[PDB]
Amino acid sequence: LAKLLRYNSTKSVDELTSLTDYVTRMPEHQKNIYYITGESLKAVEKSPFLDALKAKNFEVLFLTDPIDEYAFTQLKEFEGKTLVDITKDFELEETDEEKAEREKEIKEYEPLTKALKEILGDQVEKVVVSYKLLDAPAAIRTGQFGWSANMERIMKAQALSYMSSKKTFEISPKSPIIKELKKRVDEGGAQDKTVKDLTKLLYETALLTSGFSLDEPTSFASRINRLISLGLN
Amino acid sequence: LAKLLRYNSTKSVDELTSLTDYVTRMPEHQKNIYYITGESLKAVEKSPFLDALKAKNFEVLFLTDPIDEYAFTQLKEFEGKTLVDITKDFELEETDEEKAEREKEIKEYEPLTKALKEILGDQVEKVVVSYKLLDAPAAIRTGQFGWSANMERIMKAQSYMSSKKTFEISPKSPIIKELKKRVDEGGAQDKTVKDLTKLLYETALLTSGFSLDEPTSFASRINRLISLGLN
Repeated sequence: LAKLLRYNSTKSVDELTSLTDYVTRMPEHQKNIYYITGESLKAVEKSPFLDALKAKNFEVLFLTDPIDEYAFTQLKEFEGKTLVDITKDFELEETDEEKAEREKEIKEYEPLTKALKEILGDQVEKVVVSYKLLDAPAAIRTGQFGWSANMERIMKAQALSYMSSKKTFEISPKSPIIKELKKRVDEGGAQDKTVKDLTKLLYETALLTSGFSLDEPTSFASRINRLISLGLN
Repeated sequence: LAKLLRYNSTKSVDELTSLTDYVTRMPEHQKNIYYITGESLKAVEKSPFLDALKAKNFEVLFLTDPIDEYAFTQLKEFEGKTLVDITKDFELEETDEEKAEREKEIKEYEPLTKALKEILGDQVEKVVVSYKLLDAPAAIRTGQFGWSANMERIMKAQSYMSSKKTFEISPKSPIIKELKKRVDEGGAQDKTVKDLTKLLYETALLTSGFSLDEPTSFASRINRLISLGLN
């Protein structure tokens, strides 16, 4: 059942592997089994959620078939807890030193997160600075109660109504785009029009990057065209 | 999450009700929250799985939308466990009274259940006599930990290893009672037996939301039967 042998992984592309094989390759200090859910191999392969995991030498399983997606949610553990990393996880508290050094950096960034919460409005449950996010300015994490992008995808054809999920807008503090927005926001930029349009544009990019799709793409498109037209005089 | 108010039920047709409403209507001796999934309200309304629950004064929620079905399987509990009864459930420890009266009967049906397993072959994981089934000769129960019949349908539209289906027979049906006689009279591979159980199993499939393997086999089986009423 769990020796099924039917998934690719960050530590095993081309050749298939089972869950029970994954567990042997786990380093001693890996507490969890990490996987990702998506439509296709090509989609998840380049997800910005992997980068934080790869940096810690942790393996991530690839589940393209929705049957596998449910299976893990009913099981929940093997010896360590299985979990989607599209949803909210806490990586092995990479040293207690950082967990203090962060609270400092997180503090001066809530004015930004506050402003972004206003600009984004109801479309997200939270706006948060995330350190699980590298090589990307922003991404969107499903809440620990909700819909993986892949699930939302399959249920969308058979619904819209009965709501959706509380999505969380993560921003990476090591990204130049976010670093600039903190400057503009900390210098009375919160309600400038160029800022607002771009964070909105930024947010929609995070959606596509994170597997979701846009509501009314024309609004987004016109945001794009506006921006590529800035360089035209 | 659970107060949404978006379901009909055996104790509430016409008017919509929430999970928290259900939980207050439960008698003190109900341990579980019972619901059922199906294509449409009209379809599930007459499911043969409901009869056993109503006879025990248990309310059953109606989940026709797969979104709602997904939610309950992710929720998994409220205080008592939510559960599909299309899948395999264990009825609230019926009583120490029955746990003996049945064990006798299951034995006297071991010739049939064994025989029926042979005619059906790999299509089912088990064949078992069931008392959760009244006013029907046979039905097909998805195994637990798995995908409800309705769910499998939606994901195919959007080897295969589907699910472990179980073929339940009611020892309380005349049709089943006859098969016990014939099988206890050297009937296991009698031809009338084989055709009838297969006829039942395919019906059990359709009644339970699944679709047929080789619909022609069923059809000619059907007409074969209706052609007996002219000779």
